[PDB]
Amino acid sequence: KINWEQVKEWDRKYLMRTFSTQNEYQPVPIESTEGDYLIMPDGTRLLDFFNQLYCVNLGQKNQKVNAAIKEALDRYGFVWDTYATDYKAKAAKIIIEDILGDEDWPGKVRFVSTGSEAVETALNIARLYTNRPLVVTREHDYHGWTGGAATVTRLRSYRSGLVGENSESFSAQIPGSSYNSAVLMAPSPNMFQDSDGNLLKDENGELLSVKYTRRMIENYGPEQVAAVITEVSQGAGSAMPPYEYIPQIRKMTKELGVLWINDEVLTGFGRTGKWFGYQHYGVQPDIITMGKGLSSSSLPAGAVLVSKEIAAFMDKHRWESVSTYAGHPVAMAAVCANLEVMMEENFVEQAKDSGEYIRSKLELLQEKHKSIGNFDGYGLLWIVDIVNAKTKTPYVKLDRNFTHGMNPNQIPTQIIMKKALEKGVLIGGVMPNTMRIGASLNVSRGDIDKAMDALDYALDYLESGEWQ
Amino acid sequence: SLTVQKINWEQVKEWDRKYLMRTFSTQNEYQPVPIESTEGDYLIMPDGTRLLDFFNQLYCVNLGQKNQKVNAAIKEALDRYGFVWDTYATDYKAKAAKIIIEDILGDEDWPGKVRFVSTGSEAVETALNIARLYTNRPLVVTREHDYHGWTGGAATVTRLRSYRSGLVGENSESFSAQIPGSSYNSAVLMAPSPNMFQDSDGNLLKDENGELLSVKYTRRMIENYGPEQVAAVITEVSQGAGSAMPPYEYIPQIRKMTKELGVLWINDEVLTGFGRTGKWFGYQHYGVQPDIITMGKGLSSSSLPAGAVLVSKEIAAFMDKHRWESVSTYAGHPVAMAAVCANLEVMMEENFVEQAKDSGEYIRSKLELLQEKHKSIGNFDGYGLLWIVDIVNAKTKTPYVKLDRNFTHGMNPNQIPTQIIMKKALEKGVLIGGVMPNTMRIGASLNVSRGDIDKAMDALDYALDYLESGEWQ
Amino acid sequence: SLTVQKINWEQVKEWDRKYLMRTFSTQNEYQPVPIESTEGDYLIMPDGTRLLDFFNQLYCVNLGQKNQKVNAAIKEALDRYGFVWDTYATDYKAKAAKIIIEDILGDEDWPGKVRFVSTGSEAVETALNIARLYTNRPLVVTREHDYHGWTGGAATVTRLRSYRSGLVGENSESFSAQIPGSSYNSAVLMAPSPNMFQDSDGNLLKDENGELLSVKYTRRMIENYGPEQVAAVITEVSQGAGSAMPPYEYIPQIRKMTKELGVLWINDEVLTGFGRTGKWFGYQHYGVQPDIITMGKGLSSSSLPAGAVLVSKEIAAFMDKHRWESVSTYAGHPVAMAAVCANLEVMMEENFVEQAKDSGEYIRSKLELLQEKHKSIGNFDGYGLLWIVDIVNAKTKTPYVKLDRNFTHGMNPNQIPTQIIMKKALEKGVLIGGVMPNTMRIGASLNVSRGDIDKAMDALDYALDYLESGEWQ
Amino acid sequence: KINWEQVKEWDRKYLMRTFSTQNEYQPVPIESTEGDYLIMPDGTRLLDFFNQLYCVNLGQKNQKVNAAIKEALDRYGFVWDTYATDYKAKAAKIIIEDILGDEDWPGKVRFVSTGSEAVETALNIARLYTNRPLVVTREHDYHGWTGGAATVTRLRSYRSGLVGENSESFSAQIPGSSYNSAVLMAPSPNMFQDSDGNLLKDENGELLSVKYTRRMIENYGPEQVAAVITEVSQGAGSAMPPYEYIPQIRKMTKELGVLWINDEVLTGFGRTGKWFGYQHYGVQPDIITMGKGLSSSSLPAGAVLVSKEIAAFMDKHRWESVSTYAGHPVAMAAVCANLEVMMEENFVEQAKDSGEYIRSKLELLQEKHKSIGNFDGYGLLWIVDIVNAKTKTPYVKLDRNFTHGMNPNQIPTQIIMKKALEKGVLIGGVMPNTMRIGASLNVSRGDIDKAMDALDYALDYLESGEWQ
Ligand SMILES: *Cc1c(COP(=O)(O)O)cnc(C)c1O
Ligand SMILES: *Cc1c(COP(=O)(O)O)cnc(C)c1O
Ligand SMILES: *Cc1c(COP(=O)(O)O)cnc(C)c1O
Ligand SMILES: *Cc1c(COP(=O)(O)O)cnc(C)c1O
Repeated sequence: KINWEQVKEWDRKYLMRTFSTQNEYQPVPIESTEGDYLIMPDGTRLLDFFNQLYCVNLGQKNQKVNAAIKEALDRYGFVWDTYATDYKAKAAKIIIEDILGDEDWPGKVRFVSTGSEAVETALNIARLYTNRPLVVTREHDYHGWTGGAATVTRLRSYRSGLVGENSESFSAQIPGSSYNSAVLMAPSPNMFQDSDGNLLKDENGELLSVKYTRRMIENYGPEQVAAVITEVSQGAGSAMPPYEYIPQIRKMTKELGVLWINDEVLTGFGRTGKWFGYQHYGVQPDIITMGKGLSSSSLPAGAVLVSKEIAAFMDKHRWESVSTYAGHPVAMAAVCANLEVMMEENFVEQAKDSGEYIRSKLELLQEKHKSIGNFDGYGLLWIVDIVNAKTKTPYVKLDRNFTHGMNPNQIPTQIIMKKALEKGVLIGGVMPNTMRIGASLNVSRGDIDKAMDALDYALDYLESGEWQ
Repeated sequence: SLTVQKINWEQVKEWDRKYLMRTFSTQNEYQPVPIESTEGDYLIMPDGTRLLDFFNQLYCVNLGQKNQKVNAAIKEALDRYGFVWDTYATDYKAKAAKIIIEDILGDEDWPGKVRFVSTGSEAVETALNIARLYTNRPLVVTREHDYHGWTGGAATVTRLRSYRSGLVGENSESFSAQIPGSSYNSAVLMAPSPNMFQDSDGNLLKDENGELLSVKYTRRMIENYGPEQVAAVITEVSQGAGSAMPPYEYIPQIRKMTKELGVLWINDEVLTGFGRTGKWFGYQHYGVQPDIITMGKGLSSSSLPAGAVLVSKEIAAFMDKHRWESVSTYAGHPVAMAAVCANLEVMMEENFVEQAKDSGEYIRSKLELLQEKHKSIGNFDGYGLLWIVDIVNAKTKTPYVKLDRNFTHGMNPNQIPTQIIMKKALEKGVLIGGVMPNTMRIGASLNVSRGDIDKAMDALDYALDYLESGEWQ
Repeated sequence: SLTVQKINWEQVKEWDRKYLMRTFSTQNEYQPVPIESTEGDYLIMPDGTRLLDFFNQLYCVNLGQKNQKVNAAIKEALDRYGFVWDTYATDYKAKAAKIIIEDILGDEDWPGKVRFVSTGSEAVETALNIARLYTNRPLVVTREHDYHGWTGGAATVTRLRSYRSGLVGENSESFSAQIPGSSYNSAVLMAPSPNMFQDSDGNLLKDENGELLSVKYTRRMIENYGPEQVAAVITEVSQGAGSAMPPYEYIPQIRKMTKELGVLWINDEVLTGFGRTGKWFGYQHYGVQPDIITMGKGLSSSSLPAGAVLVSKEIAAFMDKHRWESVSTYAGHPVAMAAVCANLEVMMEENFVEQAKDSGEYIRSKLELLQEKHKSIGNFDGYGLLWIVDIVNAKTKTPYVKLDRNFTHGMNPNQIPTQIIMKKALEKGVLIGGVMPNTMRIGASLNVSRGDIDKAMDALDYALDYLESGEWQ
Repeated sequence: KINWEQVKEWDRKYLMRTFSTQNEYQPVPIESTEGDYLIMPDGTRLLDFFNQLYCVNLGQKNQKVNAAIKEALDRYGFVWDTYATDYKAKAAKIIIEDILGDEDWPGKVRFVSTGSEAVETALNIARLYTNRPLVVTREHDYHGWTGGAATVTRLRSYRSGLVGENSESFSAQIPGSSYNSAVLMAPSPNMFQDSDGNLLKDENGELLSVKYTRRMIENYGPEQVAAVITEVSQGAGSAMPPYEYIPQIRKMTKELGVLWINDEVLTGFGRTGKWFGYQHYGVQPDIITMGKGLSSSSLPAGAVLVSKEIAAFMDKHRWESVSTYAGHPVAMAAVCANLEVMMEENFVEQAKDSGEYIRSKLELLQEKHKSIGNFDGYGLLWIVDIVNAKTKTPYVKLDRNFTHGMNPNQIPTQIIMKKALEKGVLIGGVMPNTMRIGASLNVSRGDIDKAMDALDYALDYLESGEWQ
């Protein structure tokens, strides 16, 4: 038995708030989860088409994963990274040999506890390998929240600052940590479009976003630029690049002698209907970062994978880095089980096929709803651009440069979410004009149908315009 | 089942060699140390070798290895979860916060609100962010030899040269490579270590008004840079990795100085927290209360990854008035919180703090005896299950390694006293030694037995015989 | 009776080689170029060789070399001074500020107060300090290829790769070194140059709303970083060292964008100031008024070292309410201020600004004729005595040096078209060329004669003949 | 005919204020100068025992210097640093061959226009030569005001910030420029003494301030520290180090492989009764910076002098640095004439002898005035430590960490200055509890007597409490 009234009391009183003021806050108790559902203490079932934070890839509370964790708990315990375990070694082997066995780039893995820690590690390694300070990121990128990872996060609304309650006159950024001269922000891949929706290219066929990135690196000196960090689909920032963007970035970093880090924390492990997001583009990175679907959130884990060449350099030195929980044997047992289930049950193909189905459903919704400007994605990771049906332009002018100071009653994705909730479906987004949709890789056709029906309903309400 | 061999450890060793990034060792020198299972204060190797761990890993398995009540509690949580992120409420997350604030610190008035994260470094990142936002000021003051974590923000306040995630050579001190760009935008002042400013008679120096010179100089730095731009002073009451104990008055004087200057005091309890020092928290030895503490390690006794920051009522009331745009995927992970809950409940119910206090007194008496027969023990200090032992050359009474806490791991371990001691102790099936070259750093579980303490001290005895013989050099 | 000036010029050259630090040249490639005296647009060597200077040194001797009225005025001030620092008042310092505000800019309401310093870089340092203090915000936005000076603060906003006080190799672009540590703490964003987004015809790209793409992305960057932490955008209306002219619409769009975002606009007039462009200031071509300008060069026409910053009435009123703890020894130097006063008085009385406009129109007609005869001229643009000429391969109409304004001085000058032009024109006793590899940057005194313009254009004619006669390749 | 009332009106209206609010500001017009005197429009003569900013070493309006400037103006004009002149080359030769002819360290000079610019250049060269970023400065050092030079200025009251009018209700440091991680602040010399004034030395005889500086460099890594920058007597910061401090810094930097930059902008050119301040200490630096006495403020000039080995390194590269007015030939003619006069008329020995006389005068004042706690100095550069006689402690607690937000009616050096002005003498200090006395190197015994008499009168007043 649980006193949920007491839980709510303690949650209100003793926990720090995020995104909501204490004034406006209402706790949202979840007593248990299963598959694509969250279950409230009263038994209310919610179909979660956020997949929490696009991170419960295998499905909620997988029985084989949970059984694997229980077995680990018969032996461990805790040992730190200086000590070797079967679970930690096997996890690395599964990634390099089993998942990426068809590719030549992978060298060595370091496990840590979170995706932000993975990005911190990737940044440190890239800089040490090149012996150079600068890293290039893009407008709207999200790469985590800790001090180093945040420097490459250029998503205004997710930088751990403070904003006001329904007033945008009160932005307070973290003093001493609100900009960083060791990072250059390049344009979003989506920045250079003409009035007809056509892509701008230079006379050599290079996308203008890539050409501008090249020029920034030339100006600062390629000799001081360690790496370009990307997301193949911006996750929190909610965007899909032109197809040619990632291949051209791979080519340009090669030409300039700069590393390419692709952040796979969100796109990794089947999320996009391939093992990794980069694999849609016929290229290979120098470093990837991992989290979320690495363990499908069963326990906290993150990881960095570096190329053979980078691993060979690191192997020649003593690296003076310690993280207490890095390599935690029970977390690694969860990772092994998660990856074994994904492989054995062909979760990646399930994702590919289900994305193809989602594409079909969104096509039909776009024909019925003029507030849908476009949609794109793959696997279980979709964006839907929301516009005013009458003007065909976004409702929120600041768009991906908005802050959470905004009243949610002015925000289309918040209006959509609140309405879809009436049908027992959690669906919406994190940007104001852009849906961000994701479920478990093994989500059923019936649950996709139920989600799309709730979205159908929310879009009817949005287009009625009676919220205004 | 028909299986008689669940794990092929030869295969594990090859994978570990081939596929895992090294730390502290080059690939060429690396000798893997596989651990198949743990229990209490013991690690068990796949060949059955049992090692008594007087490092308690990283001074972080406070409850003991593989506590059966904690592991059962984790298994129970797995009937229900699953994963929800911090926007959702769970019983385990809310109860964890309540145990800290109401139960453990119910006698204190400063505590306000907790944010849970996954590691001690993430806790420190969070504390720094909050201190800077609350004060609207950028600078944080740390101390020489402090260790506060490894991630970009936490590392800015880490001034322990050998633990800043840089690269050093294999038995050569000539190839230091620090991470390029890592101090761009750092907003940090390094104040003196507490143990700076000693006289030849070993006493810590004070001014005419009795202010320690370490504190007086910290005050001068804050005045010089402008108190109006200094958010916080961050401390460890006992430097963990840095391996130092401050004079008794240092922590009280830092509380006084920060109050007088209008600056916050963050005490980093990631290592000293949860009974490590024979009180619930390290700061409680000093009769003062901080504005913010950071936690990890003993928070879950390493059962699952957890960290936390606890802020004062004043700070929590401020943060409550704003929308805080900060997200961490695993922050508040319900299964991790179930582990914290169980760890803390066992700790409370079985009086682990008093067990630590009592065993510390017993350790003190064993070290007294060791100092009487070993001139290589210059001095020792500590409390609960956290001890430093200053090692010196018995004939000169001066440390062997000149750079001391400013050493790097570029050094050959065959020249390092704490490495010599460790290597010899292992012959007795005991892991004991330290992080710094001239200083032992000793810890075990809070419920460690008297027999296990005796076993470890006998091993140290044997190791010191060998150091003092000078056969190693 | 005749007191001959005792100068051994071979000894001077020896001393210059041995005792003075080199810039732009290695010691081994360096040959000193002694100049004994100057007059009007001419440099005179010790042997009496005369050189017509169509660089006007650094586009900075606006009034002409060794103007008798200015020099008499300096000699007069030396009857009285001496030196006093800025806490003391003099007639010369107060008059210089009055001339700028009430006699030059009396037709505009923005000007408030001046601070005099000794150099253009010092003026930019001061402007950055004031913009940040007034707004209480850290970030300043500059543009790719801007040059704003060389001192630590001014260099942060200089994004001209080849002019940031680093080291490059001798005819090798593989060994170089930027100054370590110089960008720790820098609070600067680099926005696109005004010329960055062009089409095949040469038109600058605009969005459907009519906003230049360069401006659009500048605004996006400010939005992303938070307009609440952006103090200012700093610009040059014509990139001086960077050698570029904006589309007419850029500056009005920047003025509008800054007003809309609540950000200051600093226009750097150190090069374009004081008649250089055929108006008093470069910004005056664009129908707008800035919040702050920086001055140097033509401020005194290099007669003595002076720089200045002029801030708006609203900025001045804010600064006036506080005690500003800033001192510079030579700021307001009374004899340098005497030079400024006389330079400006001569410029006004003899209508040099009007003379410069007229001569620019003349130069325009001369360049038109050169372009019709020389296919190596792709385009040219300018005003007054500041001209850019885009140099291209005559057959392709595209530039020879691909890195263009991102080149370094590591390049061999026998590969740089502007170096080739300079070397050839020298045979005709004319100094003319550029700072960037594909772009001429032409300037003389505001009172340059038609005969000297004709002589310079003749030498260029000769130079371009040789460039497009495939012999240098 | 000059209209000085109109001058005062223009000065108030059109010039930015420093140290004073507009509201409290009273302009102080100076019509001419001569020797150690400033002359007001009404003929009032003021004996200047600040020597402006300790920078008019030769005396005001030296006729030989002014004649030399006039001669240069018959030839120039302006050429920038790429061209050679007799004046620029001769100035460098005078410094290296004539003044420093007895020393082996000097290599090459770069002339610039100000002391701050000299410091900027020195920092750049030290960092390029070593290929290292960090520079160590000391608490209370003043090394100039420009962005780079200001990073090593750790004098709280002189960092180009804003403070209030007789209040603490408004205070503001420059955003983005109020600290710098590429600089480490080491302790001031005399860091801590024991209660009897004994210097704290370790078992190797190393002073505490030096030992701690060494520890900082070890902690940050000597491989990343370019230089230690010092003033042998802190000028604005108003302090004299123990004799052994500078020698031990020279020794320590050599042992650690770190450069020593000694900032001679204020102590240079006879100020201390030697050609350079460092010459009191039997050591040679790697780099010095120069200004002030370099031209005795006749025209703006600064300079950096680097060692033979540093010069040999820079000579191998193309250095992409331009400063328009660096090497200005008329400024260089002034430097030449200034240094020639100093040499020919033995101004350095004049300074030394007058320093000895000043010492005897201050000894007599201390016998008579218990508000004089101590005094020290050399040549024409002195400090006098002022204390409340009845408590034996300084009146202003914050001491060298004060700000100009204080009311000047509470500041001992302000009270002294105001009373001394009744005798037509300008004398006082920069810091609240410390006199900073300087005059021209050729100041007469009669003027020293007049200044000391005015100080005696001022100290009677201070000790009377009547100001309080
Ligand atoms: C969520 C995320 C991170 C950070 O992961 P955490 O586990 O939340 O620290 C980093 N990068 C990307 C692309 C992400 O989506
Ligand atoms: C170990 C430690 C940390 C960092 O904790 P991790 O969980 O290793 O990130 C922070 N502070 C102190 C005092 C520590 O001992
Ligand atoms: C020359 C120049 C400066 C710097 O002036 P200095 O007197 O050389 O310090 C600054 N801004 C611009 C636009 C310049 O052309
Ligand atoms: C005055 C001074 C400077 C700066 O000189 P300016 O000419 O005022 O720029 C630098 N260092 C010291 C020690 C000084 O006294």
